[PDB]
Amino acid sequence: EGDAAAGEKVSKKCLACHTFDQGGANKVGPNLFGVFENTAAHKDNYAYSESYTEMKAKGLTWTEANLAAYVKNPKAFVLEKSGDPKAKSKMTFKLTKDDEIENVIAYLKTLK
Ligand code: HEC
Repeated sequence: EGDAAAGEKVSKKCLACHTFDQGGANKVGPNLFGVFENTAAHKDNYAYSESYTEMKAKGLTWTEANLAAYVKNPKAFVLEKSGDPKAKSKMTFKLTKDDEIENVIAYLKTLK
């Protein structure tokens, strides 16, 4: 699903916090090149909330279905999938429109 050319437009919503180029800086959140199909807590130089280290332990990977649930409500996601009731997420920003979600994902699949 998903027009990755509409997804690149949508992604402009993420750019205050994230960069998308390979080797790019960790501005507020981690750089997201390579995120697709990679583990949770994928960037070794970023200090993630413990909750993302615990999805990583459980072997969660960023599939199209897990990105879709996550970007809709990051905080509910990391509670659910970590199984840690005191789970925190520094993200918080949500996408609420389904077309937007599917399009953003289609563009994250182009970045490795
Ligand atoms: C716009 C639609 C986006 C998208 C596609 C992503 N975010 Fe963020 N994000 C932020 C923070 C501070 C983090 C780390 C959270 C913490 O450790 O508690 C993240 C993390 C991500 C991920 C997970 C990457 C991983 O390696 O597990 C993903 C897939 C992701 N984001 C996608 C901060 C921000 C924002 C700051 C206000 C904004 C806006 C976004 N993120 C927007 C998006």
